[PDB]
Amino acid sequence: SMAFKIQLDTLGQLPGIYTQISLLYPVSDSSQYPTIVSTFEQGLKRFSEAVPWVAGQVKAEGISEGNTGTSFIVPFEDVPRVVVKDLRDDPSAPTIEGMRKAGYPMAMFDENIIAPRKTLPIGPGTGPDDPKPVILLQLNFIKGGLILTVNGQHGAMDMVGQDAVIRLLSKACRNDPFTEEEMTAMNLDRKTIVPYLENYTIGPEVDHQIVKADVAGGPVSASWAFFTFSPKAMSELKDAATKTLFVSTDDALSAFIWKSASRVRLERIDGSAPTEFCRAVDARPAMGVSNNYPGLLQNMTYHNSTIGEIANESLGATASRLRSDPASMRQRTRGLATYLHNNPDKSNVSLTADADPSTSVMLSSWAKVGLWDYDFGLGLGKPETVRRPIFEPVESLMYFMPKKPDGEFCAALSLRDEDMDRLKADKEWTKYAQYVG
Repeated sequence: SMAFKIQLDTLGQLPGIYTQISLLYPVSDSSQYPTIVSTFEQGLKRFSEAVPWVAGQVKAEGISEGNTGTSFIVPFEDVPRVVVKDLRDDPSAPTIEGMRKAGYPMAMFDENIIAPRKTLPIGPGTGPDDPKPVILLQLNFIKGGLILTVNGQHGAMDMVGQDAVIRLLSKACRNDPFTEEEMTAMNLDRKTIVPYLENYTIGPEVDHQIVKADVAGGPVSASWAFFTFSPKAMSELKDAATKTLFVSTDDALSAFIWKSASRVRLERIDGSAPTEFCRAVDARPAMGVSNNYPGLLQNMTYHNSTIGEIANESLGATASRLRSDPASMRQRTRGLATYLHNNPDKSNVSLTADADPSTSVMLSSWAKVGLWDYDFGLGLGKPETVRRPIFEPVESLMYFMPKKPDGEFCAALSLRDEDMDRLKADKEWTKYAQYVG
């Protein structure tokens, strides 16, 4: 019977995480839950029947002397596992009115309560001896609602690929047809999807991506929070960035956050302190790969300055730095992939190798993913919110949520307490950013 051994993307071969994401739906009557679950399970069965590997697990082998191993997607169970957790009567769990009143804070999406597995390899069931399923799902019944949480194994998928998988799952559940293009994209070979450079040694393409003990990157009192930017805030931020330079929405918001973080950081470090902005970029367009490719095809761009310069320059000035193709993206990602491919030990490569947590910003925007459209044939409507679960603070790590269809953005920011406290009290920050927590 059906079997598979799909080598991870070379970019996914960093001995590294589950990416979690949660979708909240209102549920009018508890009479609905049995059909919610069975609709969901039928869709998962259909999807697994269509694309067997989504039900597999990631397994490393080839681990030897100075070889950090190679991971493959290999069989695990018949369908991907859904956990059904009933939290309607759990006094420590969120409720739909609590969510609504608090504006859907990250703290109400506690990974230990609403996720099937932690983000980080921490605690029980995160050993090497433990299976690493490609995908894990959880349906959380809450008072008046449903939280669906999807965990994706990060070596197997970046968020663009995860979005692609979730999207196909939703189609599956809602009896949509699959296109041939989707089935093709879902079955592209991964180990060759980035053409390698011939006779590569080491070049500017892997700047900022090789770990060195004497350079910080790759702990102290900190927290996570969401901040909301209303459609009005966003429109005005774009206006502010244009007046002082075109840049993209993403661009403007990223510059704003770098500046504000730098500004508050002036209070505890000197303006001469270097600062690096690290920005995730989907490499599929530059590679000529489908949006429906489910793997890990992503890089970062790196923008270097000082705390004082970023804080004090204009918004347009900072946004121009972030301006910051395809040629550069293709060349850099090929060099990165080739560098990894030429090295049996991949343990010294990181997309944030030199990003000092004290002064860096490490941003991954999920603003373009399509999660706000997925109903999974549940009869509940579209997600009332789309939020990343809270986990351990990771200083200077940041995400933009998928843009809400009314234009509201949400930034998930993790900062040391000193910085977080000052940001929340900062006049220029709070002009645009509403603390949610």
